[PDB]
Amino acid sequence: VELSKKVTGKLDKTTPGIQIWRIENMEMVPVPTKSYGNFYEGDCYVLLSTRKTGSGFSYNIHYWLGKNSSQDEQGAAAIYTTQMDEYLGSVAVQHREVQGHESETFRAYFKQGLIYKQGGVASGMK
Repeated sequence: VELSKKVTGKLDKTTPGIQIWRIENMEMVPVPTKSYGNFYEGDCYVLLSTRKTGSGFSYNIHYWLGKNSSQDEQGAAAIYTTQMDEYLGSVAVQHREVQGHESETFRAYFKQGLIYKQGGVASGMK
């Protein structure tokens, strides 16, 4: 929870790849490359692509909103993307995505196949 500090304070600064953040349990977590191939569908996943250039790296902070989390959850993943946008150095960008908006855009950053499991991993609700 709160990627900032343990995340926004050290995102991608020298590595070609994209990192996401699982908004499971209605919160957030640093999704590494060992699990960026299957993200629940009914949730939110903040992404952060980083490419190289003739000067530095071009970051891209996206916010996936698998229409399932509560309204605030949509403001939690999108807000985390707004905090890493200025913390990255203003070099990152902002993008919008959803369970029906991350079509070729999300798959675009993922050259393989994206999966979508269930949401609410607390199994303690209804």
